Amino acid sequence: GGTADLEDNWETLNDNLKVIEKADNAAQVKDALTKMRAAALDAQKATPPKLEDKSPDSPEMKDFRHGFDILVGQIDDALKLANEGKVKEAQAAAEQLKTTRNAYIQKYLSGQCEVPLVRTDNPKSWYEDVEGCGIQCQNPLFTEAEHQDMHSYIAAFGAVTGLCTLFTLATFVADWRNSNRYPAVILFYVNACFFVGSIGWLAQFMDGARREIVCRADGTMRLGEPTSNETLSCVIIFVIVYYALMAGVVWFVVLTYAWHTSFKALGTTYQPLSGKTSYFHLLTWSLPFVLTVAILAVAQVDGDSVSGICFVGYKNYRYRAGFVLAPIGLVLIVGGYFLIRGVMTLFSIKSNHPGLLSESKINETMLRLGIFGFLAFGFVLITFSCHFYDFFNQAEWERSFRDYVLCQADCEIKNRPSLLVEKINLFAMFGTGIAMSTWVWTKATLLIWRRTWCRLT
Amino acid sequence: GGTADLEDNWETLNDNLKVIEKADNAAQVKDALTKMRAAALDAQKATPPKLEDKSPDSPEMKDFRHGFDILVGQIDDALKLANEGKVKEAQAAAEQLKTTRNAYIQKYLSGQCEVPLVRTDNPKSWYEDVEGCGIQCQNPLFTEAEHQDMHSYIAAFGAVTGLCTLFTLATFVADWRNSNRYPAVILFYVNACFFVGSIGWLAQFMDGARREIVCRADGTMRLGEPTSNETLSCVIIFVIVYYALMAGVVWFVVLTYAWHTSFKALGTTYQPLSGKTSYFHLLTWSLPFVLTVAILAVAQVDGDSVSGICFVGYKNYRYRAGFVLAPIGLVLIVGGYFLIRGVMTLFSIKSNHPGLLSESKINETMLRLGIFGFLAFGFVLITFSCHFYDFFNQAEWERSFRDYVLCQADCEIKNRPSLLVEKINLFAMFGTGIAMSTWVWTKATLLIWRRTWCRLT
Ligand SMILES: Cc1nn(-c2ccccc2)c(C)c1/C=N/N1CCN(Cc2ccccc2)CC1
Ligand SMILES: Cc1nn(-c2ccccc2)c(C)c1/C=N/N1CCN(Cc2ccccc2)CC1
Ligand SMILES: [Zn+2]
Ligand SMILES: [Zn+2]
Ligand SMILES: [Zn+2]
Repeated sequence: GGTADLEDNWETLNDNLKVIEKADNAAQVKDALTKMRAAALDAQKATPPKLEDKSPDSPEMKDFRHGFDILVGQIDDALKLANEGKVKEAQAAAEQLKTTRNAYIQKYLSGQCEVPLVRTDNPKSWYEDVEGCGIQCQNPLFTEAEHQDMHSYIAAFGAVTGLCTLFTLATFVADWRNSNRYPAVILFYVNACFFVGSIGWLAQFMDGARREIVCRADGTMRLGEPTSNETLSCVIIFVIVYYALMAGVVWFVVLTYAWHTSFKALGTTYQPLSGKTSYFHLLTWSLPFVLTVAILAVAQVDGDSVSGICFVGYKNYRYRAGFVLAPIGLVLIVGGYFLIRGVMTLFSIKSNHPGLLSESKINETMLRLGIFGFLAFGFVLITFSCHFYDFFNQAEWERSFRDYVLCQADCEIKNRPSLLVEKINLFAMFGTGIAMSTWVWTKATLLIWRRTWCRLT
Repeated sequence: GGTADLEDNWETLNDNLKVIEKADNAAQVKDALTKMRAAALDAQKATPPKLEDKSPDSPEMKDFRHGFDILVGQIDDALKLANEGKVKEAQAAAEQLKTTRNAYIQKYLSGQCEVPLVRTDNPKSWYEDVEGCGIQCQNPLFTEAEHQDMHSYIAAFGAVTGLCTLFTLATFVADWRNSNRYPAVILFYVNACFFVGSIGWLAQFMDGARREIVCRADGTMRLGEPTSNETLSCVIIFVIVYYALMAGVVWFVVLTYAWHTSFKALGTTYQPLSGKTSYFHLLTWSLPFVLTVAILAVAQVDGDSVSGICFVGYKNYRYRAGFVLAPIGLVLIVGGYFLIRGVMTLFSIKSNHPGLLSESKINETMLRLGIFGFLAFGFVLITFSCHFYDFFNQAEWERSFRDYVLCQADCEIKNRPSLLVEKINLFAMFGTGIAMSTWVWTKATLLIWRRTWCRLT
């Protein structure tokens, strides 16, 4: 529709977008934008090929038209700067139009592509035998109401864990000469991990970051990352999240180990852990590193719009068992062994030395530690179960997704993943940090912060 | 959001919209529009009250923002004219902003109103005990795909009937000295009616007319028309449609009557209808008039977005039986009587005068008439059945509509009307005209049009 066809004006915008990129003076930059503005306004007068059947006042026609409202405003912001002779930054403002261009060309000049498949020229983004279509970034199995529901749940829980574990780090360093002692300082490193994990989980809430993390440049979803031309954003969120949570679950095994061995103090001033502290840092930081490095090697980092992060085994449930179920499983056997070895010792001390737990100081932090070890084991047990549910059921959910994608070209989805199971899972993973941070919710912490403010007068 | 709240900037636009209406000079008109533009742009920066939960890039946020793109463009068209000192037409361009204002205030500053009920200050538009909400114009029981499907069906069929019956009128007047003879000229008046009916049915396809016909000024649907402040558009479409189709069904009874009585010619040059022609025009034009005048009296004209016209008994199935089922029913008993009286005569002539139907001229148009009478009776029989299905089932469809409206404040509709039954109905009502127009699809018509072009050389 209009003077020129929709595809013609879109090709005009594309050609002039590339001429700005390779332009020398403001005269040619200004020339492109003023011919681009004319094109956008003429393309706006048009009717897209699969919208002949739609009303002119329809939300589709109004949104197609709106794309050119966004584009003309952006053209004007670049046109203002090009008029200001500021070539450099005018080419930078013109680089913003590529976002609108890629989204609206995809939406309205879809071609052979029908939702959830989207128009993309990147052959690595193409789905099955379908030439030129890729699976849309936004998870087509979940509604906008459910996406927004998960985002709220993660924001609320992420922010709580974030601030709780941040305070516990602050309380520890505020009294580091005193608090940097084992087995107490284990909880500091556990809290460091959940804090770093939270930052990874809350990254999606930063203006437009969720798309930058989970979508490819072409609007298709992130798959088999690390991959060429794409940004590091996906893998950075993966590394932050996966390393931080895998390190934190190792420090949990360390906690259970420390609780079991600190029974050897016998209330007495002996330090059973003395000299063992070196291995604690070697195991907790080397073990998740080796795993992370291996995931980047196999390139099995995939993104999710509902989760908002990049993770291992989102598309391949096989890699999810080997890199999530297997470590969490193994942390439960080893951590579970030391807790059983801990209770065995407690009833052995109870028989051999009745009244040795007589009131305090050392004996008080001992049971607080054993409560934390059991409380954190319980949460690891819920995540393991949630991850297992996903693992043993993902094959059918993937077959239901193929059967829907392929049909969409009534047409509905048989089964899909459980957001309740993922929220139950998220609660346990955030709850391990919330519960672990309350290690510092002592009368002594009030003293630490009283002396901290006195020294800040 | 922004400098001022959404409601504040919308109130600013409203106040300045009224100041333009009561303005004296261009300076104050120009002053309002430039303060209106600032408001629209600031209101565009805002987030509507029930859209805090929605993404900023969401289609809702993009459409809310788009309303101000439409408004600013309209403001500029009025601002261009006000700058041109053309106060008169600037106030006329400013009058266009009332359309956008009413639609977007309704959509995004909905208040206590939840779809399908819409925000309206007109108390005559308010639904049940709900204070300030009215039932939306667009039929909430039918999807945008089904609305667009009915519109296509009516356009295709309306245009065919329209052109077929237009040609038959043209063929008749092109040879009026010859063709203005009974019983043939009855088909001309039958075709006149279907043509006028088609124009009534095709009015909805004129740029934005469908809304002007079926919606109240406040965006609620047309009900109990004729009613104060509203335009005549609804009632004009009703009168055109109802009178034209009710007159056409009376001319059908006249046809059946004429076929029965023209048996009294006996091939012979006697004109049985001679002098009876006066009553034919008295009955066919007075009878639908009396009915139309009575519908406007009881004020039972309601509009429909899926049908696109205004009609009797859309909301009250009772009035639909009395003004549609009752006349169509009665036209079937009287028209049916004369067809049975016609066949009775044919077999009486066959017995009393074997070989009187020996070949032509008068005997040829006689059977063509009896085929038309039976062919048109068949179609009246389908519409009667379709109207009856609607009548005896509308009470539950209305209870399902209340139960949905009231719930919407999952939530779905139990049962709704049948578009197949209405399309079957439409086919028969359009088909009566299509079949009736083929009266003129004779070898003789080619002669008429050959002599018409010769006289146009
Ligand atoms: C990723 C991911 N994505 N989603 C997820 C979220 C929303 C929608 C769709 C999917 C979920 C629920 C996860 C869970 N990851 N695990 C949780 C267990 N943790 C180890 C661990 C950490 C602390 C305590 C105990 C165990 C590893 C990461
Ligand atoms: C109005 C209306 N609205 N709708 C309708 C259309 C779409 C959706 C929802 C509803 C329908 C199907 C109608 C039907 N009206 N009758 C048809 C019968 N005719 C008398 C008649 C005329 C010629 C031949 C035989 C009979 C009176 C008007
Ligand atoms: Zn002992
Ligand atoms: Zn817009
Ligand atoms: Zn006889």
